[PDB]
Amino acid sequence: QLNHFSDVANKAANAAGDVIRKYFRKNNFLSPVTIADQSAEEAMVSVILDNFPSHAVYGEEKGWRCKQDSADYVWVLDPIDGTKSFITGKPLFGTLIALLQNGTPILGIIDQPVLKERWIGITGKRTTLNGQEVSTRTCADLSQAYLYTTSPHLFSGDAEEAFIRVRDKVKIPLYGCDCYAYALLSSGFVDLVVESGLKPYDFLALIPVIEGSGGVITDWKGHQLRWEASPLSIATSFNVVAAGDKQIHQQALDSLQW
Amino acid sequence: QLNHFSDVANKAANAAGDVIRKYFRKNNFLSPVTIADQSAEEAMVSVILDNFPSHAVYGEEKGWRCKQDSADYVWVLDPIDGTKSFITGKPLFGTLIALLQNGTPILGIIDQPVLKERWIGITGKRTTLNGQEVSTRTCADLSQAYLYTTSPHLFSGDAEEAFIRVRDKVKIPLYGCDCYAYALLSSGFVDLVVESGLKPYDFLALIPVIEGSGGVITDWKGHQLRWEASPLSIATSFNVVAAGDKQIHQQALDSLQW
Ligand SMILES: [Cl-]
Ligand SMILES: [Cl-]
Repeated sequence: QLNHFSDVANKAANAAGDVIRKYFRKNNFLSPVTIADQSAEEAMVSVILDNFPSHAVYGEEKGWRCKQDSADYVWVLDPIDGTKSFITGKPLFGTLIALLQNGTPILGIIDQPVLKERWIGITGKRTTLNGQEVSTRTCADLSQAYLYTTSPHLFSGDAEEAFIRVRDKVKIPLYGCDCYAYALLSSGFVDLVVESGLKPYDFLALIPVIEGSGGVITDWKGHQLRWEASPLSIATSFNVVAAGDKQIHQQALDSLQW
Repeated sequence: QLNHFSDVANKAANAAGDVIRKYFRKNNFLSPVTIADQSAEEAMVSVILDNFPSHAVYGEEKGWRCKQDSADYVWVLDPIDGTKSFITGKPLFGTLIALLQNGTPILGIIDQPVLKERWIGITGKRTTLNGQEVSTRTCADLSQAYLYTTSPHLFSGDAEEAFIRVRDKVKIPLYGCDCYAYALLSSGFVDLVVESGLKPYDFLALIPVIEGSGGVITDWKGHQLRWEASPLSIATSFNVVAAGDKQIHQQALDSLQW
């Protein structure tokens, strides 16, 4: 069963990547990004549900869908995380696939279909990039950490104050690539990622990837980042902090003061 | 002679790309980026000067070099524009090659060796990406423009105020990829790029690329962005504004108030 979930997840990613590649970089003059997202989601759902008709699927547009009233297994998908990147021709958006068992992610994929880079996290296994194991790196102190976040403008209210406290303490704050930064963290090239306002379809896949690489990912209070997808779950936004090194993670929590 | 300059420039880029690819993503535990930069520069200079022994070369580390007291032709190079991207494993740095005749760029290359994307601007020709012509796009008003800049933190003093006036007027401000944003602008996926603090080795190659795509690139006063490389030229930093559409460019100048 487990390796069957992985095989189907990879089939889904393969289909999404072909769809996305058809539409990427077509807009130099419904928009291609909306067609691409919808068509990619459909391609993924189709192969998932053909294999697993008792499973549910969750997506931004259609919300929860399941042929039954409830499901033990829920696939939570974002064909294009990083729409602004996609729209502007920057190949650092990603396709995110998560499978949840009883509300907990057991598999996550971050796929960059232009670069042909696929990170796969599976509970029980070390995370891989294109089939090869990866690991986070150690970091001596927050002052030595390379930090990413998507944009300085995606922090509102009290969250902006909190971000700034961490931002001012790191080696350097870098910007602009959505899920891709978490992939880099999982491969040991980035020490910290701090974001505010992520929907569950844009973080659940990250969890197995990062944890299975040796990293840490929580909400800004240090609690488990969780979203139990269900017929009534609300796709609200969460604050995320991921680190390659647990000591860095704690220093970040202490600066956020959330 | 002209097509000979292009052929040699491409040879230089091919060599740099192999060197860079050897070192990219090696640092997950002299640094690889410094070895890569030095070795790539050496590879480029070697083939340039083997072909053109009367030419000069200019680089960050070694400054002006020429076997003669003066030169009509000067190659101005940056093997790795976007060192922070390189160091953190993000494949959006670029290799920049410019050839100047009497101080004016006649050829520019933006090469992304991981993505295998090469933009070439040559005076007299339309700009190409991987051999295919590209063009900028029209934009109706600054309020519709997609803007890129590397980082919010790379504006100091009065330049930060000026950037903010433009930033607040565009459709959306996006961040994080150095020369790559100018390549996207040249291909018609980005409308505006506004940066402060660019060395001449990080802007001269951009000029033929953007102009030959139909765009506009100047300093923040709208004057020609120029740097006459010479035995005594000083590699200071410049403010740059590039637009796909001349009307947008002028609206940006009016907001910068430089
Ligand atoms: Cl089933
Ligand atoms: Cl010569």
